[PDB]
Amino acid sequence: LMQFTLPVRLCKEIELFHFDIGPFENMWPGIFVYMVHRSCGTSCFELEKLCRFIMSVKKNYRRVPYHNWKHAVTVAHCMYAILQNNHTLFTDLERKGLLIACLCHDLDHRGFSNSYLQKFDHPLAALYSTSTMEQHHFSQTVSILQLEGHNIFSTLSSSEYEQVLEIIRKAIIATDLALYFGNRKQLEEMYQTGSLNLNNQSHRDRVIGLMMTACDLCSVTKLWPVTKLTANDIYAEFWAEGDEMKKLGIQPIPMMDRDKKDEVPQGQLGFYNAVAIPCYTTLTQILPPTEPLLKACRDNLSQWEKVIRGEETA
Ligand SMILES: Cn1ncc(C(=O)N2CCOCC2)c1C(=O)Nc1ccn2cc(-c3ccccc3)nc2c1
Ligand SMILES: [Mg+2]
Ligand SMILES: [Zn+2]
Repeated sequence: LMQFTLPVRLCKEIELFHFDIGPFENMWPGIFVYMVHRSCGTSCFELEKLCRFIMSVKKNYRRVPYHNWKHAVTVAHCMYAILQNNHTLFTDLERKGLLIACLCHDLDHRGFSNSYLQKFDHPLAALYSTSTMEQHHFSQTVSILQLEGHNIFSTLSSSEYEQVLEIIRKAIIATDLALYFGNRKQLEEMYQTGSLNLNNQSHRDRVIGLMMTACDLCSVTKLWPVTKLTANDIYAEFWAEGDEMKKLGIQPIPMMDRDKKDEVPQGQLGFYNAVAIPCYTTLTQILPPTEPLLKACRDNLSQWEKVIRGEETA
């Protein structure tokens, strides 16, 4: 066999939840294959088909500040850390499906929200009335899988292929943050009444949904310098969208208005309190070994509070 290896520092640090994949774009495909080989197995995929698939996915991400190829591999790495620290809890098909779902989950993103596509009257909004971009990301995933020499699931039976594509579809749709609020509330009630049952497929779907949110938002779980610099890329996109809202004659929401730049630290505090902390809190309740995501999120909350008090500059 030809086994994938990483340099000593990457081999050690890739196992940490707060790993950053670095600025060398040409190393990310190898980092992804390494993670697939360790979390799934060296026999899960034909290396030639997987490599061809990876390079086609990369080509269908756009040169946008945040929703780019680096984001796809970063979200895949957070899923790798969750799977490796909870290895007894997931099925063979879920391992095969979830790293692929993460790599593909923002395919052909143009850096605009579902709200903007609706207000613009983009053709995608007519095709997909809810979770507009997320239905598009899944459609793009299916298109790539159906290219000649790209069927990475070719050894699966018809029924197994259908199951893994359903795992991928549900996981990608769950990254619509509008759906997260309802999903987390249901999981919180299920955990607190002790009704949560991982033998129940409808419950497994919700747990995978929350895992996808946790991976998608994982910038808030990095070390402070990574968290702060990633926020710059997020706002680059938000403020471009705000500009486009103003061109349509619509007042943008505060987070999309570049003239409100000085309110970002208080905006971050609001986001950590309303979304991030509850997300990682509920995930740690269901999957205790994901504790390091919540610890790092609480640490960054404390950093944004220091910025607000004028002890940190951003
Ligand atoms: C870090 N992080 N990681 C992922 C995401 C995220 O939400 N994504 C989904 C949309 O696609 C990008 C990722 C964020 C984030 O910063 N969210 C937010 C959420 C709400 N806000 C309100 C304000 C704000 C308010 C008033 C004035 C100025 C700013 N600023 C924010 C930032
Ligand atoms: Mg998305
Ligand atoms: Zn994303």
